[PDB]
Amino acid sequence: IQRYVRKDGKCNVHHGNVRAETLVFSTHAVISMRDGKLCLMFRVGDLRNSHIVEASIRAKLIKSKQTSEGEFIPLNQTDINVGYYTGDDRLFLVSPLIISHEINQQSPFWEISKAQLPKEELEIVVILEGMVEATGMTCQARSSYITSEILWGYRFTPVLTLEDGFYEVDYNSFHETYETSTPSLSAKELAELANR
Amino acid sequence: IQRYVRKDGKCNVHHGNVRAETLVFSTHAVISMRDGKLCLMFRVGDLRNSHIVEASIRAKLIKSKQTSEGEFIPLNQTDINVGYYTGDDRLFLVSPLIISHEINQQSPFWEISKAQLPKEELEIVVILEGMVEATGMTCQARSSYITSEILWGYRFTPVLTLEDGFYEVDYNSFHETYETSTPSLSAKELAELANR
Amino acid sequence: IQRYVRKDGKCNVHHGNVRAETLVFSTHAVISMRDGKLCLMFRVGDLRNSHIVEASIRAKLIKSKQTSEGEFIPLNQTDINVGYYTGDDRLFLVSPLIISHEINQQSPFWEISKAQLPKEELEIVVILEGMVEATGMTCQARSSYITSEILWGYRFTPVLTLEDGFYEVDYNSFHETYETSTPSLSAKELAELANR
Amino acid sequence: IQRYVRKDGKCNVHHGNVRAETLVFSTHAVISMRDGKLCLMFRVGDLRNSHIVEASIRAKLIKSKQTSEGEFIPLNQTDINVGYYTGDDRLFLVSPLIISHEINQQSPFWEISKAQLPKEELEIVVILEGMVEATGMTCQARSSYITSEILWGYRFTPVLTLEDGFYEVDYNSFHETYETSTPSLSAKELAELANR
Ligand SMILES: [Mg+2]
Repeated sequence: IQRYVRKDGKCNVHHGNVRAETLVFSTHAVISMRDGKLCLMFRVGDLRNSHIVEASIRAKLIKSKQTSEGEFIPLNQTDINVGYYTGDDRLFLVSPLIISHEINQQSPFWEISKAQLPKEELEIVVILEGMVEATGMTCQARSSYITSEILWGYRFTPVLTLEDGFYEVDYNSFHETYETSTPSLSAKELAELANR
Repeated sequence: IQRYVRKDGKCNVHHGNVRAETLVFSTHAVISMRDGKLCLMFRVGDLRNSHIVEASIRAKLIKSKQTSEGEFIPLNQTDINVGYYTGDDRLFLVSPLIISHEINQQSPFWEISKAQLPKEELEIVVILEGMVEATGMTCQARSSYITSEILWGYRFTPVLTLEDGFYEVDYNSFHETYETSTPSLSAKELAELANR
Repeated sequence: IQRYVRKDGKCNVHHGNVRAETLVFSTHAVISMRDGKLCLMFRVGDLRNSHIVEASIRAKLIKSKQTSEGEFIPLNQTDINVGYYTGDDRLFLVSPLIISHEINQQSPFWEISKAQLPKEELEIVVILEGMVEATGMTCQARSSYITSEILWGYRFTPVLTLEDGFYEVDYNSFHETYETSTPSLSAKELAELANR
Repeated sequence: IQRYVRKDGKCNVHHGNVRAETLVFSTHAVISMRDGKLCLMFRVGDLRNSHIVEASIRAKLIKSKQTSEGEFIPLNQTDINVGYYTGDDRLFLVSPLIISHEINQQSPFWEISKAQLPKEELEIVVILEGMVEATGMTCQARSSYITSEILWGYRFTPVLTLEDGFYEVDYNSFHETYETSTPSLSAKELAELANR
């Protein structure tokens, strides 16, 4: 067992680092199962040469909508749950993380099947905020996934290995994903199938 | 489908922007139905030439009150729910947003009908906080709606259109509202009517 | 109806203000009923000549305790609820506010009667944080109430009046309290009495 | 009864203090019972010569995991509850505090017995954030506990005494722990045993 973090709070990541450069999100999001739940996931990278303090991730679904009364809200925003209720949206971001949105009854993907996904006109905006530890300054980084950038039935390739007491990141694999056996039903349909 | 936000996090809003100027709230609030719920709504504008980081909206009802014991609290404040429990009060404010307060059993408007509204001596204070992305500094903008500035049975005119790959804002329409068919009952009365 | 706050966000408080000076808490806390609930209350003042942005109030009970297993924690701290769950701990602090802690089943005062109060060895630490609007800087102000500084059966004298379109504060009354008819039972005892 | 904190907000701790130096976490975490609950605890120290404003504690369990579907997440992070839901993670850090994680059904230690603990490949990362009151700057301090640094059946030795109106800290005892009678069952097993 080789420490991620030393008792003195130094991280055993990126040997020879010195902990302006910009934060990377994965080009694609993926949907697939984790412990029996359908989840939407995307990857967020760290800053090789600074800690980000009070780092937090949020995500908005951007989607035009009509209310039952006929009000048309172009580009309507709604907050997509990525750990808000348990503090898991507060990141310890010292190597890349896969951020997971569990597609449950409160999720806007609840009723979206694999066939249905491509027909949807929607966009996920991902927003990381924090304080660059050196800089002193609050920062925000953003990205976006439209429908065609969400891969149904895929997982992220892992980036992290241990070399000589220090965890290292294959940034070559950062955006890489692979196919895995995944149902094609919506989360709602899965839940209904499961409940008889 | 034309992106709101580019993979690199630049927003496709206000072509030729450069992302001190001051934030605008709509002159009026409106009350009307959205998906079968009575909602109080107001509009908050963006800053044409800076992002606001960690932007959040709150609202206080200011209303003198007497407790059942006879204590008189002049200008008593109470927090009006505008997305606190789901993180929807954390704004991605890159074009104007309609902020919605659903008038449910916990709302101070729960028992206020259309006829009753004008007889009420109350004020809504709206408070946007965040960090101007350039400036570096925390900012706060405020406004206020007294009873006569709340329009029962109205919606906001939409401001947003797509022109040549870029979303544009008709600021001429920012404060504009229009009439829509709306019950005159209080939310409480609506709920009671609905439950038989 | 004279506005607390103008559409442009200027506050109608302290005519001739210019919105380092220090924040005042009331010398005493009081306990008495509000709408059928026993509440512990204290007063927090505003800064005559700056807004405080992202202002928030918290309070800790400081009290030595022994666990059932016999562990002695000197000066053990626990968080006293002053609006955390509804966002009412986020203050719009432009004139003095009475901050209220409702003494319910989760409160550390739940079982404390009027006779019992003076026998208790406890201290309430009150902590206001925020950003002074000019200064630029985060600030914290603190105070403290020991047992003998908590007045059972009292309310705060009101400080606020309207003079010529502007709300004014009688700072002479800031610390002043008055006696009101109040049961001497603990909140727990009151609840039990009420439930038969 | 000698005040922890004076009415003017000065703390009666470290006589002759002047309220860069670095924050200390205890070398070890301990597990033992508090009021009938198994708790994981660690100690966090204060800064002798500055207040920390808006101080907050969080903790991540770092543990490689395989999902039921066979996805391997190396160094998977999950947030360990240390007061998030009651605001008790917001510290009034003016002398050392023992931070407590109650091992309940939602805890990742729920099923970990005393014999099982040493066989686990896990790490707890503890993260204190806040604003150094003078400095002006946001700070973060970190540390870490691997399995062998968690002492099952132990409590922290108390550090705090009153000398001449001022609370003083025996920093010699800061890391010191002592053995106490503690069941060897997992929290889950304890709960099951208790429920018949
Ligand atoms: Mg901040």
